[PDB]
Amino acid sequence: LHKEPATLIKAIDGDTVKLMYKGQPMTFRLLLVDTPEFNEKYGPEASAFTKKMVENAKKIEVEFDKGQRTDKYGRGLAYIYADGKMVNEALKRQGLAKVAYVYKGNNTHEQLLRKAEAQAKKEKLNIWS
Ligand SMILES: Cc1cn([C@H]2C[C@@H](OP(=O)(O)O)[C@H](COP(=O)(O)O)O2)c(=O)[nH]c1=O
Ligand SMILES: [Ca+2]
Repeated sequence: LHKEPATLIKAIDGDTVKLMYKGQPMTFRLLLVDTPEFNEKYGPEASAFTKKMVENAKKIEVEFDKGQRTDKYGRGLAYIYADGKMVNEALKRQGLAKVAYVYKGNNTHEQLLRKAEAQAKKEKLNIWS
């Protein structure tokens, strides 16, 4: 697994972000993550979290896993890093996402993100409160 560069076009919600990738606008869905919808409990906190993290980054990198790169809606499937920090993980860590949509072949960071989740779940952060 390697990082590829991209530039923010637009924050969307807690687990989607519109990015410029290899010259094309592409909506990315975050691997292994499920944030609440913007109108559920902690949805706006999730959107705000991802938004701030992508908006402040000097460098946004896209990292595909070893499986499918595009979902059935045409969304890129990737781990996204904001100045070297993984948005996917930080959401788990902050208690603003649950680990979800784990398909074998696209799961390199499962343990890591479940670790973050475990610690968020320990502290009773946000959705675990
Ligand atoms: C995260 C992820 C989502 N998806 C698809 C499955 C969709 O299920 P449905 O067929 O039930 O819509 C899901 C919805 O994600 P959202 O959480 O963005 O709504 O997006 C994948 O196919 N692979 C993935 O890795
Ligand atoms: Ca969601």
